[PDB]
Amino acid sequence: QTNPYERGPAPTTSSLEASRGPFSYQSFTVSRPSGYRAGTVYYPTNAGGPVGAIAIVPGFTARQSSINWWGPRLASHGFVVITIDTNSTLDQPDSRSRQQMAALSQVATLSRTSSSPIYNKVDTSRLGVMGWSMGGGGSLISARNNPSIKAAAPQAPWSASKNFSSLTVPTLIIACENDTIAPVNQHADTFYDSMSRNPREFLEINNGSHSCANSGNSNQALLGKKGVAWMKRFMDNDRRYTSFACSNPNSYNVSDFRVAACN
Repeated sequence: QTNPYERGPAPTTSSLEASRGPFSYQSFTVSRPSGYRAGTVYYPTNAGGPVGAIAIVPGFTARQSSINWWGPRLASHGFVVITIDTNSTLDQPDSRSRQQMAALSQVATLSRTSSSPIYNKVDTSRLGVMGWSMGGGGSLISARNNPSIKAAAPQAPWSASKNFSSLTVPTLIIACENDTIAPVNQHADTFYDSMSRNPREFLEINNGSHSCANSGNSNQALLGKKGVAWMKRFMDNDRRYTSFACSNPNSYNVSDFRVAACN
């Protein structure tokens, strides 16, 4: 069979490194956020069918601005994205996971609400999780707790829980070589090395500080290509993105690349 989740034309290096995919996007603020503080929903106006939904959580003391470049980037390729603010900026990773799932729950209900810009735009069975630092650990925790999640792509993850051996959710860990907040060999390395049952990839930005994948970063061409490709391959089962998702980028801006069980 045709894969009914395929959206957009065949990807290219340049179409993926571009700021924007083939779809127009708009956004709205969530009026009455349920179980988190605030949310901006990015969506394609014209994806040619329902698309999956991704919730993205900031790090400790941070807000939507740290992680919201992902909103337009992913929405323009055919995803509905919610970037959230947490109940408290001091929330820890387990709390962030709960709020991440709550945000996905509300994206889903809004997609079933006739009032909403995203009415009928979402396949609420196809969800992804992303986030920075403690929001990244929350994404791992979400994936651990809920194996039906299709994909995880946290960045510079921080988590006091170290054991993700149970993960079957395809996970791309974005890491920052010189991270002094969520040091790679105490966080990202440990998380990755615990995994064995899931498609997975480790993409570490050369000399990256803790904020190496945040809004305004100097590696959007590479990071955006990889994040979109991962979400396409695993959220849409879209085999046109296997090579993009699974390949070594062979970039000098990558200090360490690892991959396993990726086709």
